[PDB]
Amino acid sequence: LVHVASVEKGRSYEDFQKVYNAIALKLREDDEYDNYIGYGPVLVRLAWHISGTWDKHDNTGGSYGGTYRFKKEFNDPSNAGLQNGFKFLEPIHKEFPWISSGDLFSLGGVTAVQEMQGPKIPWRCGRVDTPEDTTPDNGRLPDADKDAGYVRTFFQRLNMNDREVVALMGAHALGKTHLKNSGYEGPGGAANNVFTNEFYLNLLNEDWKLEKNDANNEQWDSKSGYMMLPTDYSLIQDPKYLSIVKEYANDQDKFFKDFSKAFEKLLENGITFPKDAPSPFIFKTLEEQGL
Ligand code: HEM
Ligand SMILES: Cc1ccnc(N)c1
Repeated sequence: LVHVASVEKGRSYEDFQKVYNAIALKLREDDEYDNYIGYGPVLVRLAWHISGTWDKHDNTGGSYGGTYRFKKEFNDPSNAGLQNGFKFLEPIHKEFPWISSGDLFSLGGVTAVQEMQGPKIPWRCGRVDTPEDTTPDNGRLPDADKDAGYVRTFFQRLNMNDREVVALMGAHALGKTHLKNSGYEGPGGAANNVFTNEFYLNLLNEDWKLEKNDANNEQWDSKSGYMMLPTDYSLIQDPKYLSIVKEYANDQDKFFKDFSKAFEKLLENGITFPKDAPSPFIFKTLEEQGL
């Protein structure tokens, strides 16, 4: 199974910048969502979950086909809550019907990171919608109740190595866990709609207490009112992961650089880009455009 990127016919950088801008303007407008967090975090999570179904062994799943639009995937228990992100993107898709679903969902994540003052994330177009029978079965996204060995093995299916895993997990500074979605509750830190290295600082510097929450699941809770999943906490239990956590806690610029690379890789897994495809796009923020 090969998925070759195919640019939406007649479209170029400036067209995709317009889609970026529409997402970014709506992010600005819809500032009350989830008790004033806004939609940035859920859009990042959506971009990751539509990509994280990939299996490197047979090229099933991945962002290419836009299959989250089909009920089997939309209704995956692992995706509970992401319907909010999908609904946010609906008016964007109506305004720009020419964009593919996978391009829209992945671009939502890029837009969110940049508009939350994160690093620039280069982004490539050309994902092509595939039919309902190409939708991956549920169960390919990761469990949260597990240890470092589970995390390492899981992410190897996505061709991610230790540095990429630790960098990607820094997105857990964003947003919050919701008991009704996942059986976990609380934020990872204070600045949960601005992209920073706070996840790593909090892992290292907070006083964490293992507790069983109201859904009967174990999570690590700090005196400051933050939480970590068991899979998050595993990053300071495993010696190799811990070394990288320290690096990113000490150097936000390095975290930004590594996150940008890993997130682009995640969003592009499974896609073959022809050697004459456009170079990756770097979208201007609204601020950079005076909008
Ligand atoms: C071992 C891997 C991971 C596990 C087990 C995991 C698990 C979870 C869980 C249980 C939630 C809470 C969902 C809810 O209750 O609404 C969550 C939220 C989130 N996840 Fe992860 N995650 C993983 C990796 C990632 C990665 C790689 C990214 C992106 C780079 C990511 C981005 C996010 C974001 C931004 C949220 C907040 C969403 C919101 O506020 O609505 N996660 N994750
Ligand atoms: C919001 C969030 C998600 C996952 N892990 C955390 N520590 C925080």
